Amino acid sequence: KDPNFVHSGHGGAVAGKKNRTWKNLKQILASERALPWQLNDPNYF
DNA sequence: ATCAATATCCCGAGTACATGCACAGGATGTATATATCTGACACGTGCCTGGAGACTAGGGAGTAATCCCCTTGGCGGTTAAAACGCGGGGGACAGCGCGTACGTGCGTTTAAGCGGTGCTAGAGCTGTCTACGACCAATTGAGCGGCCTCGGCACCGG
Repeated sequence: KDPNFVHSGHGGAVAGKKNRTWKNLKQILASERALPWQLNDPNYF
């Protein structure tokens, strides 16, 4: 009745006390900024 | 130096809502054991508070003259009090509903720990240099003086 019954978490807050859904968008962009983007490389910034 | 007219207190009776006690229970006070650092105790230290001396003089203690504010007494005008009647709004009972407190679930946010390092503090002697003492020349103001003009009374004229 469902595609899968063995669905696994992708970094939720079941263990810790962080946000249950996912990281905040500001945090997502802050983490993505750490990538060694090239000088002419496109990004979300 | 008393008697009427009120007002108040005392006592008795019908009455009722709030005090005081028992019940079920639940959640906070208690007993036991562990970790640990805050504060008692000792030590030296050196800042500074307490004691006395002598000299200067600003300030206080004592006296005398006196004009002024304080206080008592007296009187006129009136603003409030006491009590009457008139009039309105405070006061005593039922129906809604929207606020306030629990209950439940979530995540953002401060505490804690550990290096890192400019950063506020203290004594250093630093040097300027405003600001406290002393002297001196500006205006402001009141207490006086000189002189002139006006007005009332005594003397002579008709």
